[PDB]
Amino acid sequence: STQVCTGTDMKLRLPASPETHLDMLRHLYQGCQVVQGNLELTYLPTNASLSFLQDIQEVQGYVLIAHNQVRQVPLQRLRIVRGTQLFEDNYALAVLDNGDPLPVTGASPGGLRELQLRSLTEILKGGVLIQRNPQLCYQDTILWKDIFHKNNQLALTLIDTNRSRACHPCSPMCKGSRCWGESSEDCQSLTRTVCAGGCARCKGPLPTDCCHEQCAAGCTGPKHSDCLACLHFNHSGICELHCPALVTYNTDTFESMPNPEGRYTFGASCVTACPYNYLSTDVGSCTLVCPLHNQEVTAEDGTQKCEKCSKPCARVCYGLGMEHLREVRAVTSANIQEFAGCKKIFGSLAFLPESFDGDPASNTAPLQPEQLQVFETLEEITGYLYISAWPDSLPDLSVFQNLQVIRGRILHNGAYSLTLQGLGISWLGLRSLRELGSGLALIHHNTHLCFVHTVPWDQLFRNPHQALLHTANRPEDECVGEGLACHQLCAKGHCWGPGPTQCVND
Ligand SMILES: *[C@@H]1O[C@H](CO)[C@@H](O[C@@H]2O[C@H](CO)[C@@H](O)[C@H](O)[C@H]2NC(C)=O)[C@H](O)[C@H]1NC(C)=O
Ligand SMILES: *[C@@H]1O[C@H](CO)[C@@H](O)[C@H](O)[C@H]1NC(C)=O
Ligand SMILES: *[C@@H]1O[C@H](CO)[C@@H](O)[C@H](O)[C@H]1NC(C)=O
Repeated sequence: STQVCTGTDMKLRLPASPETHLDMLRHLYQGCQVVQGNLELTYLPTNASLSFLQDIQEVQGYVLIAHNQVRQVPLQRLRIVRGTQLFEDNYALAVLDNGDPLPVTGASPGGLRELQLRSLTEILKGGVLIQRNPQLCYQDTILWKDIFHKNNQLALTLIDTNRSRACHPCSPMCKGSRCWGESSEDCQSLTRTVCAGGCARCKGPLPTDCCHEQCAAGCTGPKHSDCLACLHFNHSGICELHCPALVTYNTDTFESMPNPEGRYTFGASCVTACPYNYLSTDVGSCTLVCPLHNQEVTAEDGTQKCEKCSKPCARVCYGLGMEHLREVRAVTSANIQEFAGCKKIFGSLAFLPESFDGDPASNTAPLQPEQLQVFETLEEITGYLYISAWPDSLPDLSVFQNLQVIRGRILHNGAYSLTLQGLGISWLGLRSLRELGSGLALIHHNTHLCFVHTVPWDQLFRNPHQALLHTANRPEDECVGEGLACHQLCAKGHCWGPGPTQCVND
């Protein structure tokens, strides 16, 4: 079971499916406490209920809140933003264009009114960017320097105050007129700028109130167990600079010996075993991508480790986002052949309009339906599969009929492992697909698409945060109306298409 979830990576990109965007976020963050990656709350309408964000305590990446009409984003328990990643490379926190502009009295103007990040006492790396927020107050009465960590090398700020309404003053309870909102419970609590000795964080003014060095954001007691957050690692209750290595060395021989107290690194914590879908490494870490020349090794049970493949190392098929294809945003005639005979692909596959439109300027001839037969041997994709264009002549995605797993170690917009949109396909035909390691599935605006409801999607997912988002595909009544359905021989009514070849799970 998990208290950890993953953020997204969409930046300011428009959600392709406004009708399911919120449902995605909800699935993504509900019950979540620690957000690996980034917390991006964008393009939300004024009627958006965001209560599912109430348990978020820390965000490993950055926090983006932009282009929303909603009036409040309940992040009252967000204690720390590590900023392992930054918006525009500088900000750990970015609040942009949240308000309609850039029968009045009736409808209360849309837009964020107050931040209310009353628990946010720590930004390890990165700055604060707040711009064009018409109904926003108090952002200027906050002592950001206190929030920024001492070692924060990017304690930069860019706060806009041009408001479009008048602000009521902070509650009388707030000491130096510093608050996140009008409430008496929004007084900014300082934990750095008001400390004794020279300690980074503290509970009060007294030298005894100082927090343990390994703490971050704050503390209740003076012990390294009274931290509100761990600056580096939570080791089963105590914050430490590093975890216990997996091996102990011999004093004279210096020969490895397993360590009963050994733990891998996963986010800001020391764990005994890496969680599902992650890779265990030589260096005792939990990662989605292996070391220099080290490569994946699938054990029977599924636990894929990373072994030394420094010197003797068999070549593999890298996909989009990896190695030379790291910046390529689509499969084209210029790279299609690189996948010939690839059983497994380390990276992702994405097909866009241009893929089949071809780019005459680069003399990259359009991709041909027959060229797609290159993936017929493909059984695994460690990344994601994105398809926003497909040849009308082809009725399904049978070229991927032997695709068994899509780990989703890398997600589109950091959220979706499988995306099918604007296509002309009549059915999926992904007959061998038995798993989506992580990420959500998005299938929408596929007019002639049936056999979506016939797929046992729940069987493919592996964690509580996954689900299928779908809308605007061929109506189920029309499919059934045309008499379409799983072949009589399909055991439990489950199939990926029309024929007998499309049935599922016995
Ligand atoms: C470090 O991790 C431990 C878990 O090992 C956290 O302790 C949990 O705290 C919550 C709320 O205080 C309790 O509901 C759990 O029962 C605790 N689990 C255990 C076994 O201790 C601890 O809060 C974490 N410390 C920090 C600062 O992140
Ligand atoms: C939110 O706005 C959309 C705009 O299309 C509307 O369809 C929907 O009913 C609204 N939801 C609520 C909570 O009223
Ligand atoms: C605030 O308003 C002033 C005057 O209207 C304008 O010059 C300035 O660019 C605005 N700040 C921002 C960055 O929105």
